[PDB]
Amino acid sequence: MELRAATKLTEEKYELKEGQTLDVKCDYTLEKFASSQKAWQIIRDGEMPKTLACTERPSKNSHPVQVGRIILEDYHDHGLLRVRMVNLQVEDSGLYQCVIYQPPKEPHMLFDRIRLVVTLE
Amino acid sequence: MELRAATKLTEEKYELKEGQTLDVKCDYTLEKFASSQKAWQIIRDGEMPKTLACTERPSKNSHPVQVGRIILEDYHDHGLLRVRMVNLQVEDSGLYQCVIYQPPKEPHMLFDRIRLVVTLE
Ligand SMILES: N[C@@H](CCC(=O)N[C@@H](CS)C(=O)NCC(=O)O)C(=O)O
Repeated sequence: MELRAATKLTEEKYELKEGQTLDVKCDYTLEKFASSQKAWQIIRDGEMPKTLACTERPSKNSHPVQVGRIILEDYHDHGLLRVRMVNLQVEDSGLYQCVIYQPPKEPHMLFDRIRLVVTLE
Repeated sequence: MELRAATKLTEEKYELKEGQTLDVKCDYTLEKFASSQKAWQIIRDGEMPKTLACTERPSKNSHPVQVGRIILEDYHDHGLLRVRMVNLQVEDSGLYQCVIYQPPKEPHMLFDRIRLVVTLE
């Protein structure tokens, strides 16, 4: 049986300097995802992500999640997941992505990645 | 910066009977991916894969890799990565995908997934 390569996930280069804060808006728009569990992860080689911060399950509006220098927030009203990394270190450089936990029997809607490049002043 | 969950990743619902052998062909086709490391993974919720079998890095042609009932083979000459799961069992049911280890700056190409469904005799 044949499995095609009919998909590509880009890496939107996002550059900032050390000390500065990362601000990303992950517009899932479809309220059909509001209650869905979402997370922010750093992508390791082989498409193996490591979860840095996730929302509760279900995900209730206006309940920011703080994990270290990470702030995750699910705004249902505008249907978007807002992610933030304060006081970026150069070591933070890497591939990141927002993720919406969705069931196996349904096609998955995927966010493109963020190639974070943190530089020195 | 704001992104959208703009790409679909579908699960090819595939049915097989216990005891059969799942034979899958993953067409990366481009010579550019011939020596890249590759793997067979089962996906868990949150887009978190569990690597069941991977090639060497680099991947050498016709160097069969076997782990358990899983047999992986990279056919450079065909631009295909072949995967086999011998004597299938009900527990083998799940969401699977071939993966090509790709560098961070390049858009990552992704193979269609397969929702394996193994049922009783
Ligand atoms: N984030 C993980 C990945 C497992 C997962 O999603 N874990 C936390 C997320 S920060 C959670 O309670 N999620 C449960 C669920 O969705 O299974 C860990 O570092 O333990």
